[PDB]
Amino acid sequence: YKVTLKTPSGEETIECPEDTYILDAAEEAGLDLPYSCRAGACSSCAGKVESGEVDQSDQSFLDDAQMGKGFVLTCVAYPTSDVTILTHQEAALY
Amino acid sequence: YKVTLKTPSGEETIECPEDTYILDAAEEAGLDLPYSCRAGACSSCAGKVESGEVDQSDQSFLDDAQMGKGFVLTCVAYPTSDVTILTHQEAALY
Ligand code: FES
Ligand code: FES
Repeated sequence: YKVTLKTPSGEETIECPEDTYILDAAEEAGLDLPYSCRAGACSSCAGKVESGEVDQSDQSFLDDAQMGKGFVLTCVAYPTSDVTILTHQEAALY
Repeated sequence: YKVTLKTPSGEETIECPEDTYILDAAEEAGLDLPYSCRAGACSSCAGKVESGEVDQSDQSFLDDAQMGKGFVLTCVAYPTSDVTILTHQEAALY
């Protein structure tokens, strides 16, 4: 799928298979998106989904309210469609 | 030295030896601060020094203007005094 990342330094477009995490695809495309635990247990890789859908079932930090609002932990999220994500949204959680 | 980190989720205080990078000390203290390259070549770990001094000689992403304004790449920065850093300042560079 095509993933459109709206990052502080600009928009980036990458290709990410349905069985690859968004963060992993971004790294393979030469981007340096933020992370820490890479295990769905913090909010360092948090973004916000603006279009499309993700599957982030292994995450455990976000509550249902936050996911409901579009928050995504990019280290454990697969795209299930083309997706637009606003990156660097950890602060928006607090 | 004592490092005061002003993070989205609150203030944290950690101890960081003069020969340990701020990010490494933070991780040892159980914090999950953002990073990517861990090599001073991106801005994912960027913060802003509000008090004290750091040595970040191995960094290579920030220009002298940015460092002049207090920006720090925490993955390759040593404290040379007690330091207060505002974390998650990558967006402030762009
Ligand atoms: S890096 Fe910790 S949840 Fe993604
Ligand atoms: S993580 Fe890339 S400069 Fe620190």
